[PDB]
Amino acid sequence: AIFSDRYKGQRVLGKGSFGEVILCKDKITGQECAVKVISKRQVKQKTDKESLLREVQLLKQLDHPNIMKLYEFFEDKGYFYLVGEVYTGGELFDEIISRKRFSEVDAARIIRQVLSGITYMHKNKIVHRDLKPENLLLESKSKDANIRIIDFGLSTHFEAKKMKDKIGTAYYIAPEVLHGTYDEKCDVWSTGVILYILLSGCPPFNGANEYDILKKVEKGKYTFELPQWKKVSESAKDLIRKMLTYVPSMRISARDALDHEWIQTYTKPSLDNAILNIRQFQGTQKLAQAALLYMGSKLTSQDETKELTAIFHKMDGDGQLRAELIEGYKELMVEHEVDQVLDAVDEYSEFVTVAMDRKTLLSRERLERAFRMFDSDNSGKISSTELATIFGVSDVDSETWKSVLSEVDKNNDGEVDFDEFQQMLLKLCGN
Ligand SMILES: Nc1nc(-c2ccc(F)c(Cl)c2)c(-c2ccc3ncccc3n2)s1
Repeated sequence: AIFSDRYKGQRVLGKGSFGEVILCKDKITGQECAVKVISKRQVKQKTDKESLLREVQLLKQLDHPNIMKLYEFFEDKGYFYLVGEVYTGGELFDEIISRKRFSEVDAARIIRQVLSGITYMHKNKIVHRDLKPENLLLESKSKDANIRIIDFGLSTHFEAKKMKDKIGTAYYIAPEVLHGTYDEKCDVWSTGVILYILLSGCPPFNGANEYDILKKVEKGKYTFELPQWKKVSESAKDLIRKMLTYVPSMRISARDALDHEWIQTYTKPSLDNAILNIRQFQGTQKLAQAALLYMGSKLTSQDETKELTAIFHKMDGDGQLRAELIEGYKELMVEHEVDQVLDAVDEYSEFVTVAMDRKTLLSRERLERAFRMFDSDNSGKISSTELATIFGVSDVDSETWKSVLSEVDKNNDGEVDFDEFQQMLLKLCGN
């Protein structure tokens, strides 16, 4: 069975763990599907091919309202295709940051759905291991919408260190996953971390960079000693303690977390400080991601323009080429789709300059949206202290970004506007 013989790509949906996610359409029935394309050369398999096929077959037969539905699985010489259901409500935290009010009832309603999904998958001997906010999608971008857990079962078969992929993962990993011996209790720990963030807006294990967060997770010590925890019930704190128990055999099960008094009481007072902190948290994570994407896209577009100029030169020394511009794009890469991308751009040098400038403007606009969102007081600038947090999350060395900051503007007074921030990212990816 061949994937392209059944589905056609419509548009990109986002970046997933182990691969890119494309919105596809069945060529006969018109059914829309989310397809994750895992490149075999950039991921690698940690199990035998027979074990993967067995897990996929089991996953296709499972059904729970809080677990993503997997429909199909294809494989060719260079890729794996995971075909499943489209959830259009966005990421859970992106919905929570838009709310004006959030309470323990809102938090418990969320955590009951995650724990229901997890309890079901653990009965079927499936472990997630990489449970995190990004893997919690909503069916609708609204309150009380159903939460679907994505990627439950892939970690056991695919190998995860590309920085843009690792960002936002160290907060949630169970300490025993770091040391190598782990079972289904690691999913309770990650849910405990998510619950701690929902009620305080701050991760229980934090640090200036990836390794500093992992050190805190490995020691496993945390506290409820922040002013915002004074406005939270002891029952919520008691559940978090059972969920963040260090020794996995002593940690509460997902089933026993659903039967905890906190879940049963609060799923039958606004946490204003928690909403303020979670916005700052999401903004920081999203600006670090956007910054790494921008740098990655600048190297990709620099490499592609060098490869594209060689293909278009060899095909000519007149210096001019409609039909040959189409053939050259397909050499680097639907004939109707390719024709339309070149018609939008409309001498091959001027065409290459217009097609590149169009990609550069769109790359600048995605980064700018994330910068604007991070700048919640609309000051137009981000401080040196905020740059340290952003570059810490994105794993850019301190002496390196401070040197680059000095080279962009010698008279920065510990702040950068958007244009200066963008200039610094260009210097950090060899431009
Ligand atoms: N890390 C991620 N993996 C996936 C994914 C997609 C297809 C699959 F078969 C599997 Cl196993 C996972 C994501 C996904 C899913 C639905 C979506 N629906 C609308 C928008 C984005 C979506 N992204 S995010």
